[PDB]
Amino acid sequence: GSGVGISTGGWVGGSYFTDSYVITKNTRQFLVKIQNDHKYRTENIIPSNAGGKSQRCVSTPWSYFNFNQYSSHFSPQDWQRLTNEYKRFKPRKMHVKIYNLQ
Amino acid sequence: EFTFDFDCEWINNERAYIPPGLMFNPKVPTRRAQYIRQHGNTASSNTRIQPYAKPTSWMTGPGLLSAQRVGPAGSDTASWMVVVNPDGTAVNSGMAGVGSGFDPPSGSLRPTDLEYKIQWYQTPEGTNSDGNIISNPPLSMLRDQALYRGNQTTYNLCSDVWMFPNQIWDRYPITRENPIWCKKPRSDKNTIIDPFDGTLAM
Amino acid sequence: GSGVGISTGGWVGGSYFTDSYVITKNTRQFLVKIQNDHKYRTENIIPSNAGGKSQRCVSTPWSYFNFNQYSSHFSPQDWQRLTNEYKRFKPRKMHVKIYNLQIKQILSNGADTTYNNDLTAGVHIFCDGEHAYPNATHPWDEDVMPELPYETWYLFQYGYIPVIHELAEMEDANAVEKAIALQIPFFMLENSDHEVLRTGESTEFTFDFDCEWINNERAYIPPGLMFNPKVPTRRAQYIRQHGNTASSNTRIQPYAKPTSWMTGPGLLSAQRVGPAGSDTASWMVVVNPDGTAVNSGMAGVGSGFDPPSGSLRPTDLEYKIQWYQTPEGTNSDGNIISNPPLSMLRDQALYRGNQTTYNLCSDVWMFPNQIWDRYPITRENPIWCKKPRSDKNTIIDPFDGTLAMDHPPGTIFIKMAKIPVPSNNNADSYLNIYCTGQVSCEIVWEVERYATKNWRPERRHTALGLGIGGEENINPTYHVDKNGKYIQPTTWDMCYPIKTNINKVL
Amino acid sequence: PERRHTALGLGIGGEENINPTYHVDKNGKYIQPTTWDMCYPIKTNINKVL
Amino acid sequence: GSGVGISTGGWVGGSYFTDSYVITKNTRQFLVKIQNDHKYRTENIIPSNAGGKSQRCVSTPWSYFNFNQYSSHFSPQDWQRLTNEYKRFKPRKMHVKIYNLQIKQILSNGADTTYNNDLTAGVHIFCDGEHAYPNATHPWDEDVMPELPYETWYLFQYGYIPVIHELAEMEDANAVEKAIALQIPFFMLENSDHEVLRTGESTEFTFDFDCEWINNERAYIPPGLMFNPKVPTRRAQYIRQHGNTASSNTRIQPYAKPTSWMTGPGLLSAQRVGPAGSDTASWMVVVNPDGTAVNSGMAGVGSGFDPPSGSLRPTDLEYKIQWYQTPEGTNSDGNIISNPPLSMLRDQALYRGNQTTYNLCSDVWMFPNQIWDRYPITRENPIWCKKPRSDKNTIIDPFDGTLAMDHPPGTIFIKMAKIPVPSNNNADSYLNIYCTGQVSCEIVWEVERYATKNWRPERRHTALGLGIGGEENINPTYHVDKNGKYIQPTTWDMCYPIKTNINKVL
Amino acid sequence: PYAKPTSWMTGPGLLSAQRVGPAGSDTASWMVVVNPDGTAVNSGMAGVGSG
Repeated sequence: GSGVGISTGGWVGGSYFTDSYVITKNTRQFLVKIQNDHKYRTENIIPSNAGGKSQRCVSTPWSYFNFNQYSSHFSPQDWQRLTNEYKRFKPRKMHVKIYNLQ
Repeated sequence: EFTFDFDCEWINNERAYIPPGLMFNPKVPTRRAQYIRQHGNTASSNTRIQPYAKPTSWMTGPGLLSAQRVGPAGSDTASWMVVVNPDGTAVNSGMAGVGSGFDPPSGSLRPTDLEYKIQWYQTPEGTNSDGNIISNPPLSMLRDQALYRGNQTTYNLCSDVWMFPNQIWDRYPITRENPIWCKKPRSDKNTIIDPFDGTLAM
Repeated sequence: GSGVGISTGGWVGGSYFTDSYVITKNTRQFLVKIQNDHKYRTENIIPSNAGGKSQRCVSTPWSYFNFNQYSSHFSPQDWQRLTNEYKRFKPRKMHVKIYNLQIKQILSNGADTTYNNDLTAGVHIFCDGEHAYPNATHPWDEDVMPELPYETWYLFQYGYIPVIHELAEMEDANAVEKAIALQIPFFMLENSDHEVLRTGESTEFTFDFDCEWINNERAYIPPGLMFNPKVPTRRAQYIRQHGNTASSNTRIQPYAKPTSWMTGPGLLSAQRVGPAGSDTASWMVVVNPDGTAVNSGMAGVGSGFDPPSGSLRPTDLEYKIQWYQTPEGTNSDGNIISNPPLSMLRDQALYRGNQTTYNLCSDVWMFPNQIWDRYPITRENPIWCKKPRSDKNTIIDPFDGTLAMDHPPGTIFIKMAKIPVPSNNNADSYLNIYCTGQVSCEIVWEVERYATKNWRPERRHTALGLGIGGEENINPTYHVDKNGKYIQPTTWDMCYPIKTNINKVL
Repeated sequence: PERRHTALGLGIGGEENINPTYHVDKNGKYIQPTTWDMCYPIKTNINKVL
Repeated sequence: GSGVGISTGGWVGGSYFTDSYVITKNTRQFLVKIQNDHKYRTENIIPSNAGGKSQRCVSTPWSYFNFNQYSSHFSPQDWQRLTNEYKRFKPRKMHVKIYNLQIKQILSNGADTTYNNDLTAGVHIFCDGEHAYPNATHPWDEDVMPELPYETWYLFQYGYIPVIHELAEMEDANAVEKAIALQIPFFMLENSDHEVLRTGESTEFTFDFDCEWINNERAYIPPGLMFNPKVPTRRAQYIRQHGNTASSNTRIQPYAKPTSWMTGPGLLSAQRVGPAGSDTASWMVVVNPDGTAVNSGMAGVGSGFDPPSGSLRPTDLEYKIQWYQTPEGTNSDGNIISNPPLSMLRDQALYRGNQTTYNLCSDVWMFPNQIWDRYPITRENPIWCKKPRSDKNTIIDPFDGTLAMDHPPGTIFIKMAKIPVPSNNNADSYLNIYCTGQVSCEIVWEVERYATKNWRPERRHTALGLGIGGEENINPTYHVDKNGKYIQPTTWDMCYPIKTNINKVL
Repeated sequence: PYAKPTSWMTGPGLLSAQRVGPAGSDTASWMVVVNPDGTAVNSGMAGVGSG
């Protein structure tokens, strides 16, 4: 069953360490609001006393998720254990869910 | 739901206890010889290289120490400015208008000044010297490097070490507050991809 | 059957040539003795008038075999045939045996010394193929296997540099040098498993090379010179106005065609420094973390990069590889200096047009479309070097012509077993013993024949380029004199360099 | 022994300066690391033989 | 094949870590010599100014191997990794080999001494796994296997105490001491079967531990402090009238909640006694049957109980375990003193309310609902002890942190075979011989990884806590100096204690 | 925010030099020569080199 009164997921969290791999799990509550009055605009950024530097950007009515940083995926406990017990690491697979929308 | 499969290069946390040039037996003699040119009154000599000094085939990694940051804090302030300026354009501003600062320039060379070190603020409310974290030497023997150019009397640091054969260095030591990856831009040609902030370019 | 009166092997020797491969076989008699009083010690090497240079090393009670050099695996006959008949070669498989071991007790009764057999004594043998310990060998060391098969081969004590000494020593209580010191590693080879052999036992080791070829190829022209001089080009050139000379835009001449290929890298800018006792090199590669005391010169924290030249022609003798042919060589007596192979990829220069003349730029860094040949190696060169483990590196081309490898042939370590003797107060006193034995090395070398459409004859290595030497100066190079002394080559061409003979069409 | 990252390298912070790094203070504010070593860099610990 | 010229084993070494278990491998070179002139003797030890203390022992012509200590099985690297990465460990299986034996004759012709081989000589080897004889080993003895693999390992003579000396000696003709003396047992190890080995022979021994875990766990709070301070309690408290202060009956405050858990046992009441030469301990455990003469002090009939403290925090240095790190340590030079692990189960006290203040009660006996942690053990601790056979006992928790067992690893006894020589009158004269050999010990250690929901980083053992030492004071702990001397840890934290690192939620 | 440091850099190239000599020569800002040691080489670098 699914509907208004049924939740679409649950909270995941914590890390799991093995010899070959580590799994980090993180859940956040996010907020999305109307950006830019629902329209695309191309505006100039002209700073004062910037050494002549200027940018032109297109502002969209869109926002985005950014997962790029280690602090967000590792607790200080997990980072300590990672850098103390392992000689190398790389990311392998990433899975993202968006659910329980209001 | 979304899935993504990384195809990546490893991130190594490894300390080098000695440099690559220091690996040899100090007590074994070498058959290499060295010629020292006549310097002033000191006579010319041709002699066997000492056992405790053995010439190395490995060299300092690249980095640019020559330049300095420019202008007020509100500008794009970097020792090295990467510009794209086609011929014929008006370009009435400074080079920061047509260009993007290349920071940090240092590479594996030890930063001479604080201008060359990666530093960030730990919270969005950080300002000035309150709340900033400055990179320090990991005390790995691949991470702080210099070339000195013999002038026949002393040695002098050469600030610009370009890419050269047989260079060996370690990638930037990354803390928990570093970004994990970066976007490698699409282009015909590129050199070895080693972002100086330690991110994995993909 | 096996026991005291049964030999564990036999003498192998000689070379075998085919089209695809060459097999060299060599056997030596070696001697192992007690090193360092059976103990590990960490001592300082502080030279006088060394320019502040100092080392700290850990001396182990271990000695090792070093097979790295060509002279040890090839006779001058075999090296000549190799470099005359083959356009490239690399090592493929290496097999080492240690056998026919004799452990003897040394009895000193006085000025006289006698030698008995300890039949129950044993010898420790360890091969490090994983490179778990510090590497024992460095290119151009005196510690290599002997060239002539009938000389005794005396192994050298093993030792390593645990730290940069200048950064470890703690002066006026430096906090970062304190941290460097606390991290200084310490390696005992007893920390692993190894064989212990008595006189009837033997051991064997195999290693498979994965290598890049060593090419002996002469370029008769540079890469920029390949084009037809009589065909016109459609390229145009603009010459800026210089003084009174007017500006011109004109078609490039057919005999001068611009090239897309460029001089290889090299650093000619610097000069050697300081007295001979220092580390004297035009370029010094240092590691000096921030905060350290470093009261000496840069030679203390750094290692000299020699030769700097690369494929650029050496401007001075300081930039040329030179060695001594015997351990007794000193000054200019017995030294061999590299010379140009007369290949057109090996002597290179960039000149920078100033709008009037051209001027040599000494520092040629790495640049796109650079093309060069690797250093021409003689029979007296080391074969390989250890490529250090690191995140990033550029193109690996050691300027001494060695083959850099992540996993070279593992070093075989050998040690006399400590035989302690009783004492009233337990004290360190041991039985004085040594081992002599036979060690064989068979390397399989993969080779390739050459074929050419060249009409004319090509340069080859001949015995008529050799010199005369010895006691009475009646005997030639690579021969023995009246006293049994082996006449050494006195010039670089007498060592038969590669890339002097077989032409290639670029 | 080799260098490892320990909590004894962390600092004290917060409102009353009784609480350590990576913890919350009286007001619920999270105490941030004030130095680069408190961020536990890689390549500071595990030795390698070149 | 086997014989004089064939070795019976090889050198094993190093550690291997997994999630479930760790394997340590160690090999030593040992020396066995003739002890006690090949005879059993019963001698008195009567010290001067010893407080009347005296022992009687039987010295055997036997020596033994002692494997009991952690430093001998773990390198400082391996111990660090053990205590950083694992929350508990125990020994599982132990395997011992004795091999590569060399028996040599000692020839003294004068000031000089020479050594030959006796190939037909042999060595006696006996393992007592049934504990049929008196135990050879005691915790904290100098007789343990060496720490560094390349040191010679000199075995110690075996001997045992047959009786309490003060109760055996018969003075003014005591009838009950007469009966104690007639019952004094006498043990010869020749009373059983054992192997005799020549130089080509070897032996092996296995032992399976059945043990309780050794936990390295830090308690961040005491067991009495676990509750919610903001939740009110329904418990009430009555305070008696004290002087002018009126009596009150009131609800217990939410931040103070009474605990059902109590301080572990320990005895702080007493003090050490007498000169250093005596048996000096705050608590003396004596056995003195009725009727005995006992003319000395209680140290003569008794054994000191040290440390008394238990989990109670030591009030004075007298109550702390301290040892010397080398056999050459004396006075305050080279001694290491235990420190608090900063676990909240290890430093405990009871205070007795007198209705005005609280006062420490020094003697905390065993009581229901007591909870404490076992003594934090460093790498320099003995691993196990012998639990004596008895009808009844209380909870077995040796205050030095050793694992008490009914059947520890059996002691391996070793002896030189007596080779008698002829004489005109039959007299006791023998051939002077000794044996050196190699002994390996492989212990399998069962381990367990930790997992935590703690957010923050936890304490770990780092090399940055180590000190600098040696001849020139440039070298760190656990390293060798200029002279080959091994730099010892100077503090208790440098020995990496357990229960300092990994937190646990009570 | 409008100036963010980049990890990417200008490609290689050599702008330093200038062309040399009359149009009939090999005229290029950079001359790539091969000149072994001992040779006579009485001309300019264009004789032993390619632009």
